[PDB]
Amino acid sequence: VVGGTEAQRNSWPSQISLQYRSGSSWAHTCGGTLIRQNWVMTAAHCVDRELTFRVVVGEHNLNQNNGTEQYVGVQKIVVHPYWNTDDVAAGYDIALLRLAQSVTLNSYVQLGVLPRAGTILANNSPCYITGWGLTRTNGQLAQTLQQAYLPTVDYAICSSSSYWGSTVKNSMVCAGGDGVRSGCQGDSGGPLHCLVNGQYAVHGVTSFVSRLGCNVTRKPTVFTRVSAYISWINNVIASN
Ligand SMILES: *C(=O)[C@@H](CC)[C@@H](CNS(=O)(=O)c1ccc([N+](=O)[O-])cc1)C(=O)O
Ligand SMILES: [Ca+2]
Repeated sequence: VVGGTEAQRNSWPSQISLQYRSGSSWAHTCGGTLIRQNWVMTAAHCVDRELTFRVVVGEHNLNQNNGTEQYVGVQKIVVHPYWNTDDVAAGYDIALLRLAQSVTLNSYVQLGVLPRAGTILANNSPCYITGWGLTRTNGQLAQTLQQAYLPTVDYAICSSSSYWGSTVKNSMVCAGGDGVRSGCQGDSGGPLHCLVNGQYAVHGVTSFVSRLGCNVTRKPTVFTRVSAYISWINNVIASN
């Protein structure tokens, strides 16, 4: 997250860290949202590489023991069947991870609330992106979980020529684009939390930023619109 602030430890209990085995250790690669005690929602592009993955729930500082983490392997990966790694702009950037063990819920570990199917937010709706992604374009991951206020940019504006044009689809949510705050590499897969009727709900799965940089004016961070995939998500969890 560029232009973020450190999140309080219990603000976003559904945020997870998706990591891959790196020799003797594990490295953060993407965020995710815990949606069942044994299921995580993340971006399909986060699991394009054939790596060994684990999920960390109750994480706050990637480089220190927080005394709250639970570590679980990934037992199954279900990517949306229409995902294509060479066309992120086509959409379908979503995947569900079945965990090897069910995690235990507490103030640091909770299920993310998902919007009702079809819900579309009005332009400029209040949302926060969270994650450990780079803190600057071409920078380094954050140590502590970061959050940034990114108001939505509706489809008509976001798909306009000076913003993202045809690259943005109605199955995506755009948020931010102020040139200061944004998602960045490593935030992909995590949640976009938006306040609707007094409750934060995960409306987006972080998907992409401009190739020009993370925080680019009129290139808001782009997320898979969760409310477009409620049936798909329920079908996968019921069939697995
Ligand atoms: C996500 O982090 C976005 C920026 C919000 C970037 C791409 N995702 S990534 O850099 O985390 C990533 C993760 C995993 C793979 N892979 O497994 O192939 C690839 C990229 C972005 O849009 O640059
Ligand atoms: Ca930690």
